[PDB]
This record gives sequence, C-alpha cells and structure tokens, in this order.
Amino acid sequence: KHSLPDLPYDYGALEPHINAQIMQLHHSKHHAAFVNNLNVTEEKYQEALAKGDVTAQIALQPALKFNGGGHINHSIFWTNLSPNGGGEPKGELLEAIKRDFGSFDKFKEKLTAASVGVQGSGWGWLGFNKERGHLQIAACPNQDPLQGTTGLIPLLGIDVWEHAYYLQYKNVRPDYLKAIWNVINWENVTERYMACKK
Amino acid sequence: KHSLPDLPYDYGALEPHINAQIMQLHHSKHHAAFVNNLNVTEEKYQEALAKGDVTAQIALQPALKFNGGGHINHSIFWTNLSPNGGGEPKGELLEAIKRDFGSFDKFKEKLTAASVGVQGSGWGWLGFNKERGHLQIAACPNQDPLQGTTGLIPLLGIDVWEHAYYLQYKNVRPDYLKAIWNVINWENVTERYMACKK
Amino acid sequence: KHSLPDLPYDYGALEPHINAQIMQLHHSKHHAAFVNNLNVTEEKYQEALAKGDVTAQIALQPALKFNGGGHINHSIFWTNLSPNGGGEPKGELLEAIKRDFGSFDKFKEKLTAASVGVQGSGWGWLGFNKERGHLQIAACPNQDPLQGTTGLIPLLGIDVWEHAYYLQYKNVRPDYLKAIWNVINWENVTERYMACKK
Amino acid sequence: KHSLPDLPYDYGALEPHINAQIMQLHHSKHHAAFVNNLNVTEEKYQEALAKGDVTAQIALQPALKFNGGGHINHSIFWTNLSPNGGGEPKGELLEAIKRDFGSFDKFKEKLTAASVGVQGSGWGWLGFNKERGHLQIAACPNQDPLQGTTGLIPLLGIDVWEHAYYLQYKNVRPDYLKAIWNVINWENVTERYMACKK
Ligand SMILES: [Mn+2]
Ligand SMILES: [Mn+2]
Ligand SMILES: [Mn+2]
Ligand SMILES: [Mn+2]
Repeated sequence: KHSLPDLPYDYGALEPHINAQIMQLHHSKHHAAFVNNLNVTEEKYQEALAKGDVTAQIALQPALKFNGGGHINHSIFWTNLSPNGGGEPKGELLEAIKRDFGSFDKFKEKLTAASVGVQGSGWGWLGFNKERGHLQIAACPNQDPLQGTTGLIPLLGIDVWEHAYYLQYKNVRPDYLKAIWNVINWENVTERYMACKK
Repeated sequence: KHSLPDLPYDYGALEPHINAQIMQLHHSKHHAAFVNNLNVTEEKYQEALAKGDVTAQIALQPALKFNGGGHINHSIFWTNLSPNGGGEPKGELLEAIKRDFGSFDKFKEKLTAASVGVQGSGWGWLGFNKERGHLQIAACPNQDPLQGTTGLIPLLGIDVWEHAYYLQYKNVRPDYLKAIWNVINWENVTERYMACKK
Repeated sequence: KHSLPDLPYDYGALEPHINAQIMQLHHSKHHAAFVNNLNVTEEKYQEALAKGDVTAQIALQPALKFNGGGHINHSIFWTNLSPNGGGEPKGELLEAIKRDFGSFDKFKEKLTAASVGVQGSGWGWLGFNKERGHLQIAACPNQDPLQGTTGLIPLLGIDVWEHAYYLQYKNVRPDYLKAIWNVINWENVTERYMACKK
Repeated sequence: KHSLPDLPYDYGALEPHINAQIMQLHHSKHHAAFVNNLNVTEEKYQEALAKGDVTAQIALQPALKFNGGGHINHSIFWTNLSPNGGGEPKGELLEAIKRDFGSFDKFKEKLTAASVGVQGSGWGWLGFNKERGHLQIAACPNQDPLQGTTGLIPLLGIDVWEHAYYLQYKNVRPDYLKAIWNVINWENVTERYMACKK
C-alpha cells in the first residue's frame, strides 16, 4: 500500500523562492490525493487482473498513469528541493553537465526552455540516458513520469503545473523557473546521477 | 488580425463566484497572450505556406492549435458568463437538456464530471452534434478547441485550467464547478443553440 | 491465462469478400501474437503490482493496451463476420439504426466514413452508449479497444489496419469496406445490441 | 505546388529485398495521394488563413500533418534506398555511428528495434540532433514527420506501415527489416549527415 512521504523540511523552508502556502497545498492536498487514488486504482487493477478482465484493465490505465505518475514525480521533486539547496553542482555531475550541454548556464537555459515550453500541464526533466550513457533533457505531459514513459532516469524535475507557482508568480512561469534554481538540492541530484554510473 | 475582445462586464461582475483578480488575470494576461501568439503564428504560417515549407508548417501546428484554440475558447467563455445569469435556462434549450440528459440536474452532474475529470489542463463542454441533431458533452485537453478538433458546436464551456480557479478555490476544483453555475449566461447558450437549428 | 479463440468457420468461408489468405494470417499470426504478448504482459504486470513498482506498471501500459486491445477487438471481429452474414438487420436493431442514423443506408455511409477516415491503423465501430441509451459510431486508433477507451459497448467493428485488406484490395480501403457488408453477422450484432437493452 | 518525385531507379531496382509490386504501389498510389491531398489542403489552408478562420485552420491540421508528413517521409525514403547500396557506410558517418551507438551492428539493432516496435503504423528514424551535435534514433507515428514534430534532422528512415512490406513479407516485419539493410543508400545518408555539420 503506497503512502505519502513526509517532506525533508518545513513548508516554509523554501521561502522566499517557493512560499509556504504552495508547499502545503502541493504536498498535503495534491500529492496526498495522488497516493489515495493510486492505492484505489491498484486495488481495482488487481481485481481486474485476477479476473483477466482486460477491458477493465485498460479502463484503469489513465488513473494509474496520472496518480501513479503524480506519486513518482512529486516524491522525486521534494528530494530535489532543499533549504540547503541552490548554487551549482560540483564534481562529476558538473563535469557531465559541461560535457553534455557545454556548461552549467547552457544547461539551465535548456531545462528552463523545456519547462517553459510545456503547453498545458507537465514537467521538465534532467534525466540520465542509460543506453547512450549521457544526460538528456525531456519534457513530460500532465503527470506522465519520466522513467515509465521515456526510459530515462530522473535526476532533476521542474513541476510546471500551474499549482506549482500560481499563488506566488501567477501567470509568469519564467519568474518561477528563475527562482527555483535557488532551492535545487544538487546533493540529491548528484546522488541520483552517481547511482546511474553504477 | 485577431483582437482581444472586451469582457461584456467588469472584472468584478461575477463576484463572489469568480473573483475579480482571476477575471483580470485571465483576460488581461492569459487571453491577451493567446491573441498575440495567434497573430504571430498566423503570419509565420503564411510565410511557410508561400514557400511550400511543409516542415515549417507542421512545426507551427502546436502553437496555432494552442494559441488559436485559447483565443476561441476564452472568447466563448466570457460570453457564457453573466452577473445576471445562473439558475436554469428557459425555453427550448431546457427541453433539449431534458431530452438528451434526462433533466437539468442530471446534465449539470454530467458536465461537472466531465470537467472535474480532466487529468491535466483542459475544458469541459456542452456541445451540439449537428449530424445527430442533439446535445453532446465532451472534454478537450489543453486549449484544443471543441469545434475544430471534434466537430461539435460549442454551447457552454467550463475552463478547468488551474488558472481559472486557483487563486480563489485553491486545489478544490469541485468548489469552483459548484460556484460557476451561478453565473452561466443562458441567453448566450440559447443563442448558440438556436444557431445550430440546422 | 488468455487464449486464441477458434473461428466460427473455415478460413475460406468469407470468399470472395475476404479471401482465405487474409483470414489465415489475420487469425493465426496477428491475433495469436496479441494473445501471447497479452499473457506475458499481464504476468509481468502482476509482478510489478505485487511489488508496488509503479514505474514498471506504467512502462507496461502500451503493451497491455495494444495486445489486450488486439485480443478484445479481433475476438469481437470474428463473431461479427459469418459466411451466413450480409444483408440487413431486422427487428429492434434495425429500428434503432433507423432512429439514430435515419436509415440503414445512412448508417452504412456513416460507419464507412468513420472507418475510411482513420489516418493510420485502427478500427471503426458501431457501439451502444449506455448513459444516452442510443447507438453511436466511433473510431479507435491502433488496437485501442472501444469499451476500454470510450465506455461504449461494441456491437460491430470494422478493422482498418492494412493487414485486414491489403493482400486483396491493396491501397483501396473503400473497396474493402464495400465488400465487408456482405459478410456482416447481423445475428451477432443483434445479440450484442439486445444484451444492452438489459 | 508540390510534385511527386520520380524514383531514382526503376520499380524493380531493389529486388529481391523490396519487390517491384510494392515499389510501384508505394510510389504510384500511396505517395501520389499524399501529394495531391497536401496540395489541396494547402490551398484550403490559405483560404482559412485569409479569412482568419481559426476553427477551419485547426480542423485542417490532421490532413496537413498526415499528407504533408507523408510527402516528406516518402520523398526521403526513396533517396535512402539504392540498387547499389547495402553494407556499411564509409567515412565520417560510420565513425559517428560508432561514437553514438558503439558500432554499426549495435546501431542496426537499435534502429531495427525502434522500427519493429511501432505499435501501429509509423516510421523508424536515424536522425541528427543539431543541439547536441550527435545522432539520435526516434520513432514517429503514422506520417508525423521527424523534423517537424521532433526537431531532429532525418538521415535514414524505415517505413513500417504494413503497406511497405505486406505483399512480400506478410506479417513478418523483422524479415522486412533484415532485408532493407541490403539496399540502404549510404551515399545519400552521408549527404544528409554532412549537411548537419553545423
Ligand atoms: Mn505538482
Ligand atoms: Mn483559461
Ligand atoms: Mn486486425
Ligand atoms: Mn509508406
């Protein structure tokens, strides 16, 4: 049975970049609901599965992808954020970024562009491409999770659902993106990255 | 050249159901941006078309559908609301609703469910199916407009992008849906309906 | 564990409308593979499910929908075809068709159009809409099954994957559609329909 | 006005790998139809654009992408094949393949897997990622063209619509993929590659 992870920190710990109200709603309402609906959906899917009811199995897919994906994505996102965050990565991950994108600031420009470019709801990602052995930026619609839908390993996600920023930044997604760089947990991203070098 | 239509009322006219801050942002920022991007995309498409640049044309399609759709949808939406609206429609539209959905209450439930059910950004619609000669509810993703993507003539739209409600209703989409019924302009919906009597 | 249904008839029994070669390949190769891959995929899904591996669950969805859907769709399609088929339905189903589409020939025109209009692979369907209580035509992409993805109950399906006709009709899908009316099992469609009137 | 390009060789030139009946149908029927529908759709779009009919424009998008994409893709495909092709590419393209995929064999496996893996109609592509300055494999659905929908410059395409192989290889897509390697025009693929050296 899945459950809602606690944050590594207090709801106000990312101010002023992400205010407390958004963090509270985002965690305790949006993510909580994903977990609840995921549990429901998985239980329904097992019943369908046991019965070899393929029509029901297929009818359950939108809910599983949306809620399952929301659970995966948000779980990663809190670990990707930290009051102790911001600045620049160092060591191999910084070397990898320079190698694959030219430099850190070119990387930021590219992930910003992928995130601002989502028309509708979705996520921008820095991922790791296992078969190519290098970093890769991708954007995902709605709650479609990166690994499940692209095969890429998620390292850093930027939520660009309106609920992630609207109470603070209103319609100006690029101010949100500028501010979020101050709370990125590069320690976590580096752990995710080093886990890929196996 | 497309233009941003004025609202048929002041930004505060739909209080307390939809507050003034949302109406002002929704019209002055979101819709405004759709209009300019639509105009720019149309001019780019003319150039691509004049050179027979098929790749350019296809690459422009997402911006044309998103911004053109956005302009269509919001232009309809403002006319679908009124400070003087609410309650039940009068005349033939109510009888069509009873014929096709069983009753007004049943219809409201269906349109509400279609709207609350969008798993991402989008719109709920009451449409007219000209081929079948009856009403039809449908949901559309992002800014994909009803007529251009499904053929159905839009009668009433409910915006369920988060920007349509978040500042007031936070994550609670059903509270927004319950409130909006108080400001439906049935005169406008009837006008749109009668124009389908074909 | 799912399995491949035997046809109600011999591979050559729909000649000259659908030749034996297509029926043999279509059943013993295309459908067989759907069943095989569906079984594999369901077994993998249970393992994922037991483990609460949502990323794997989501990664399995394309295969389940495609192969599961291919199993659902083809299973229905053979029952929808018969050497004993063709002509016109009678009784309530014919009455329903006249009611909802004007007449049988208007219905044929509409299902033909939905089937010929698929750009790519897919299916045209006559379905039953439970909540509206009437017939409904819809088209589905690839092997996306009607009930699983639209909620409509399938009554009659027309396969418009190229493998359904190419060896005989080559690129001319409209000759295929004209010919298939001669082998439709209206007895079966009527059973499916009457099962919906509950 | 777009035109149907002549093949750079006779319909039988690619025997026995792709037979003459397929080449003749593929070019004279499938591609021919894409060209006329593209031209007609472009003229319709000009009219819609000139009137500011956004709904009309959006309604034309599926035909423009499908027929325009079809024209793009097949125009590339014919040039990607040769009676004089096969074997391994010479020069820098082979070294780029080794750099990006590990070796030619590995590349062939990846492109084969991307192609055989399309769950419906579509195309497998070897592309160039101008932003990353390296090769990239991708699959596209239906006739969605590579550059206009992903940004990647097409170098080599493999058609995996059933019409590309069915008359010869029946359902066995892998046998078609194994054969087509015998007729790849690496001179053309190299030309396309060198043009990306940007
Ligand atoms: Mn979120
Ligand atoms: Mn809106
Ligand atoms: Mn089939
Ligand atoms: Mn083709």
